[PDB]
Amino acid sequence: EHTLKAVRGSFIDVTRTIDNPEEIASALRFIEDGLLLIKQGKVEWFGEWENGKHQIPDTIRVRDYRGKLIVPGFVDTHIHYPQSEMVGAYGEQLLEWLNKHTFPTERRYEDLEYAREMSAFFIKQLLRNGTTTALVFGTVHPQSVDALFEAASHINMRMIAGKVMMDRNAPDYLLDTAESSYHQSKELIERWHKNGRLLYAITPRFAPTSSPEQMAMAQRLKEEYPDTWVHTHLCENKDEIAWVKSLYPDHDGYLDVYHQYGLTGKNCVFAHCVHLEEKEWDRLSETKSSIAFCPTSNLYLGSGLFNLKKAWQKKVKVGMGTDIGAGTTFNMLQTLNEAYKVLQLQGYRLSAYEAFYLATLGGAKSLGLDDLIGNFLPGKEADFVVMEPTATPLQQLRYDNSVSLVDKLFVMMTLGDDRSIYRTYVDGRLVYERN
Amino acid sequence: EHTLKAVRGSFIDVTRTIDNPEEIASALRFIEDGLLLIKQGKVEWFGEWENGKHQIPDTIRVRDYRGKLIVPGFVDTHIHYPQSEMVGAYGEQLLEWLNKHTFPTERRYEDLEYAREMSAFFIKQLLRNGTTTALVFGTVHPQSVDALFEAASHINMRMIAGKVMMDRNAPDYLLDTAESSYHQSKELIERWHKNGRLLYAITPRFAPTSSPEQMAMAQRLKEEYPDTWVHTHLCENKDEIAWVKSLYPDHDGYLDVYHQYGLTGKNCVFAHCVHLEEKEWDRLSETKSSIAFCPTSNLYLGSGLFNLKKAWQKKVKVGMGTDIGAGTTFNMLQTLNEAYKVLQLQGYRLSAYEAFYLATLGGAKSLGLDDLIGNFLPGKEADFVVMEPTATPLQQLRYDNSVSLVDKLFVMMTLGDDRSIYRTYVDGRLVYERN
Ligand SMILES: [Zn+2]
Ligand SMILES: [Zn+2]
Repeated sequence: EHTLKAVRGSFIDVTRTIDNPEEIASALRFIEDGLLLIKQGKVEWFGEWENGKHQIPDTIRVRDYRGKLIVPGFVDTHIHYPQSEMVGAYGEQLLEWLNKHTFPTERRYEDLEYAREMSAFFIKQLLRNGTTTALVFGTVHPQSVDALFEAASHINMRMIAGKVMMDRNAPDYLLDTAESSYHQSKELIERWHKNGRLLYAITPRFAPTSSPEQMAMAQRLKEEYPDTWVHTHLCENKDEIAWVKSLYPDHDGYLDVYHQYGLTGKNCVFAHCVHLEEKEWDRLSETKSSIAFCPTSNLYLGSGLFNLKKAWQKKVKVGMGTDIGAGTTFNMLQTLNEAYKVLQLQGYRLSAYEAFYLATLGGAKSLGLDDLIGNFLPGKEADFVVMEPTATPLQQLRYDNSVSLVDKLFVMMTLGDDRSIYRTYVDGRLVYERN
Repeated sequence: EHTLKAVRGSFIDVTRTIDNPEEIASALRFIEDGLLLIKQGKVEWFGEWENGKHQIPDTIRVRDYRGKLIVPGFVDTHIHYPQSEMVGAYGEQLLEWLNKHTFPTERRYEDLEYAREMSAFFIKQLLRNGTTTALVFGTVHPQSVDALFEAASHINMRMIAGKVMMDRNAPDYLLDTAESSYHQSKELIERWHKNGRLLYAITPRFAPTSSPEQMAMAQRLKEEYPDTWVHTHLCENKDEIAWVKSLYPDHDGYLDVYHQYGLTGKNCVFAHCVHLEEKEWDRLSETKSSIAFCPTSNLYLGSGLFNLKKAWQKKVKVGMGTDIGAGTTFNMLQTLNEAYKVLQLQGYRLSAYEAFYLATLGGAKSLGLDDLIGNFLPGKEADFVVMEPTATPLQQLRYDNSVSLVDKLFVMMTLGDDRSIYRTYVDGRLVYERN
């Protein structure tokens, strides 16, 4: 409420949002001997230790993380809460993956005791990997979303989540109705939206599993609550696209289904977007919609390769998602490593600065939270990660041989996993410690 | 005379080599309550605990690894010893990667104290990841191959290694001559080939960096020592293939340069093989040559996707390699994870049985050592790894949630790292235990 916290160490952040990756080098900030002052869970002062140490009264001990690297909390823009335990070994693609693996897994989260246990486990996985803000697919059952929101509220986490809307083309145990989906999402909105740092997303799974009536209910919810988020899947798989064209033949493609139902615009986030024509690229760019780039699940399911270069050209906001469930890791560093491989296959060179930006401030911007999180600017919420770049013998050996900042970022990205995460602070408090 | 060791736990191995990945299930033996008796570094007896417990003498206590999974030691068919510390810039490709990072890194190994230190480090990395047999690229300098062989012989490891032969198209500090290369490789063969379990490989880096004179010297070495190995790189990158076509215009492509110099045949291993014509597939298959599949470096360098399906159709032996240096991990589980993604991109489903097979007995077969290692058949050399498939909370959850054995192998493949390696035995001796 009024007590100060002081953290010294080496910091990396990006001081402003940009519009081309070539700009990132001029917005990146690295302070080897830096100092972060925290009050009321927000950044109070940040800069060089020699310019700010006078502000620390003799009554306070500084959290001394010298030798570590302190970065803003990672931002995961697409992840499924009720899918941590999922294993899909039989090399299925998207639709068979949904019927064989996704739905039976999410069925176990109808139990509220199981949902309660797994919500704590899910949040701990996030913190364990340095993710402090995520845009989260929930369940179809509203009480499991209640459990997830309660677990996140325990630590005053900034999280966007919502109930999945799906009333057709899925097993009976995982279906709602248009009317029930409207009313349950409305109850969750009134209970959790802008409850502390929590935020609600109107979350239809995708167009195949929602009737026109349910799509209208999602449109109605967005009109009644214009400051909520929208979150859905878009053009992940070609068979999915053909299925959509078969189910909505009178619309001008896949994205046009969401557009006609008023589900495009700012803070509307579309996961995957692997197979877009120009109609849809330009629509996303004019409506200022966001994309959740999920390279790992794209690879595992053989969906394809996301065109990050065309996203930069079209001025579309892109953030990174793990798509846990189909993806296998909660870790943002490994996600960026897989993105690097995906882009190398397209001849696109992903710089370390660009990867770091997409992991932090770029993801926050894609979620419309860049005024709240993403760097160490005074006034930002104090979500950050203390990383140990020497946490593994090979990682330490390659870090001991890196002198430049790009070398350090590249080593962190290519060799990093959960062991690289030494401590995680959320709302200015230590909420995870690797020990 | 000699004494026994008893190892109890859960075991899995493949009991014979196959030629179609569909037969692997028929040859996969899983013993849930099993006993492995070791004498003189070899499998004395293997089978069900109740069928063999009577053979355990009163003088020895059994090593009880119940709750773990015991597998044959992993076989790494292409790895570069003097490259563990290499940190590369982002986005650069094979030939520029070679000239900017690979050669200056390998230059530091002229110092023999540094070579000794890194030889110990390299062996430690192999052991802690469960690799008990590797086909290893050495240096151009004979002293570093001496250091590597000394480290491997200290623990009586079975390792194939050799001095790099390269006399052109590289900085002067990393070049030999045809005559010096022949004589240095002959001295290393005379000192180390069949010294204990050690084996020598005639190792020209690739055709671009070897003159016709040096290629003739390598041919001569292979003719004088027909039981040595041959190990080189082949059709990794399209620019590399075009370079080879310039430097040997009178040969019918890349593989034919090696073939005309009599360097194809049994125990000849060609790394990468990403861009093969159908001529070259048939030539590899008729000469019974082997391929080292390295998915991680293929993806980092934008090389392409190895066609494992055509390798099975053409009946060419394939093993897995890390290309440590360009690759970022010593770990075979992660290597198979990357292979799974590469094959998903090609529409090929890599089975858990197939991945496990290529990691153990299939790899030994590609190296021509399947009569000595690769499973728990009586008489085989006792190189094995005790694995902890539940080594992290997420691994434990996904392993519990798996019902079939292929699901458990898949969990290990997608989530496993060095933390999965609990114990490593080489030559019937415990040589690594996780701290
Ligand atoms: Zn998803
Ligand atoms: Zn190599």
